[PDB]
Amino acid sequence: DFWAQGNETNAEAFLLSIYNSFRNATMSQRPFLTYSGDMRCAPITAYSTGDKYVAYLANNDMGELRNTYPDDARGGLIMQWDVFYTAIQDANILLAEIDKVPGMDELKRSRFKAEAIFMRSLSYFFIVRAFGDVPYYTNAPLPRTNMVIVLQNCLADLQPLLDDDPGAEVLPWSYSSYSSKGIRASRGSVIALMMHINLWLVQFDAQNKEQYYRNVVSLGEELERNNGAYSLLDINRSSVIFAGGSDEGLFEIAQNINFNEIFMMNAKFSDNVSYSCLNKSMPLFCYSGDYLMTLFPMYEDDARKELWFDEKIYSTSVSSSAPKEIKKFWNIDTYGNGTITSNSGNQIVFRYAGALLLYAEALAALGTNDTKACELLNRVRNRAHASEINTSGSELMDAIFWERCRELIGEGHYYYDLVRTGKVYNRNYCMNPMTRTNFNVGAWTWPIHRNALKNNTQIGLNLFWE
Ligand SMILES: [Cl-]
Repeated sequence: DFWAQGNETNAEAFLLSIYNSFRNATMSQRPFLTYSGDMRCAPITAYSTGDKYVAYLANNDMGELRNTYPDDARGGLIMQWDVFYTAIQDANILLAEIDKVPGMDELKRSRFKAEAIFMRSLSYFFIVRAFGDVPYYTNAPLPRTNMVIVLQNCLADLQPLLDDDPGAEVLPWSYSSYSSKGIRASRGSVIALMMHINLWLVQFDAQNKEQYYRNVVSLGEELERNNGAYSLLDINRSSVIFAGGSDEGLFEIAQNINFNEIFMMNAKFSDNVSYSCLNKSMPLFCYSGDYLMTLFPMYEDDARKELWFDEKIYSTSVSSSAPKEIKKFWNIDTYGNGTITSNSGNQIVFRYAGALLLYAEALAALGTNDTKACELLNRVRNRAHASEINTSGSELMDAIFWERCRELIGEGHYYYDLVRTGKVYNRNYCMNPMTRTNFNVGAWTWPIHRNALKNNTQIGLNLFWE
């Protein structure tokens, strides 16, 4: 009925409910993205020890996180994949039913299908990164499917979106409407996701890593056919990047304060690392000054130092009396009854600087063109007014890893980059590492909440936490 007697407008509303569910899973009903991607194994300390989840995340004490916060948005909810599966199941429905909509525009029909496939793939990717093996279905009780299979099947679903649409008509490179720009899947969204999926396959299906890296290079070459749709904004216009809808964004989760589409405060990295614009005496947490002295060396130029951090960047104080904040994302606004957020912007899931660094990373790992890898890296270095890098081999691979840590701080990549590179168990790259043995038995995953077992009797838990 909804479909067979529907129309483009109702099909689009249904598609937008898929985006809504993904937003709920990541930002609006759970602080999933920032807990799982920024905070976990990060060298961070709470200003108030009563905020126990900060240390638990820092220390990978995920079992104590689940005992202290069993059901709520500081732990247990994040351990539930239910909201991502709402997105997945609605994508499955749209794909099964949309051909029934009488006489709608066929370009729009093809676009909505492409967007639904993208969002399904993005949801599966996000839950694989958090949970490991996950139940896999595309039919509108199943066991957990091998994460390598899930990732490979996602890649297979996404590839045709590029190959069948050589003109970027069904998914354009970018949208000119503010109602779509950054927040509806584009060709660039698809490319970035595929690069991430390949790089996860490098870690977890390593026997085929040469092919996955080659895939990322291929994807980079395609990204660079965007003909000026994407660009790196000036570093002094950083707030324009993080507001959302900029020419640097590749995929973003929409926030719209005026329309009551508001992320949880605790879900927004910015709101956890700011105080002066929020009428608070200190933020939720801060980064080690030693870490930031490593990350942003004091004797080398880098405009991110001045523009993204306050003057206490290197402070080793974790004192209430001497707080420090990160100002990278500031786009301050108020809503409801006087509630202030430091970041009214979209959450930037993938952006062009990140994708250029992934392209560089893959090239450097293949060892086939270190000069081009440097060129890519240096586009990001030059935008930050940091020194150009001219190196090769292991030094180049390290440079690109550390550059992603500098460039993407607070955007939900830190922990996940550590996992997919194996650096999460290496003290040379992570201040709060886990052990390699613990990694090998699944200590990089989140616990799976018992609610997942009610919903599906064929599900085994993540046993490191059991
Ligand atoms: Cl990225």
